[PDB]
Amino acid sequence: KSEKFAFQAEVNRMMKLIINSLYKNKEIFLRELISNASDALDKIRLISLTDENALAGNEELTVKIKCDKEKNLLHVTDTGVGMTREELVKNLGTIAKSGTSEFLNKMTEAQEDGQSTSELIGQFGVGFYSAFLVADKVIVTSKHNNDTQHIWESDSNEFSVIADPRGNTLGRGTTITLVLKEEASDYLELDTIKNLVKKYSQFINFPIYVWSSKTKTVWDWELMN
Ligand SMILES: C[C@@H]1C[C@H]2O[C@@H]2CCCCC(=O)CC2C(Cl)C(=O)CC(=O)C2C(=O)O1
Repeated sequence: KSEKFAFQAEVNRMMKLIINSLYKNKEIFLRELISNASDALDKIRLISLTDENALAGNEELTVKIKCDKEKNLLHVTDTGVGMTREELVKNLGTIAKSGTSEFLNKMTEAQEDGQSTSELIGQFGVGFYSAFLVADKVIVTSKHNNDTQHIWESDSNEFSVIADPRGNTLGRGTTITLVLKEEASDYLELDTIKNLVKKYSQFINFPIYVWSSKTKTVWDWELMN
């Protein structure tokens, strides 16, 4: 069932521009993933204004982050609109929106003339690729109301998508799972993550939680705002 895809040339070029723009500020990948989560939540929220049963799959509007130090994984899960199988392929593997092309041109000129680029990344919502600054593999699990749950996975050299054999476990939404590089093990530390989530979530309009422990050890979702 697993279908293999090559990234579109432009996406390969875009990944490299992003990586180089944020190379000395890797922590920004988290800000971009939170921003993506927020936007996805805003979208399902707007859809609920016109579709009564829009939230049926998962009545919560949240962003939940968990570290799995013992598995070397960082998970960022939102209960936003999600993506159908076709949207996974299109959004992650091609220059989907008319605007991505715009970002690509603007990014190239800005990078050429020394103008700041981190803002452009956030403006066009193409920050996902910055996850490759800290991860050897990025996995995206998503569930949209119009489709079944699928998994997209990539080490940046190609990507594949398969129907999730685990069924509908998200309800609705998306999980970004990062298999962290050795040099990035710091992001597996709850304290580093909380501090970062807190620094990048005060502006978000949705509640953001991190699976944290107290220690007898108490494990639960801690609100960062
Ligand atoms: C297509 C929808 C909704 C859309 O408004 C957002 C903004 C940016 C999206 C960028 C993407 O490429 C897909 C998603 C990524 Cl990468 C995430 O980290 C979280 C997420 O929830 C995504 C999504 O489901 O996005």
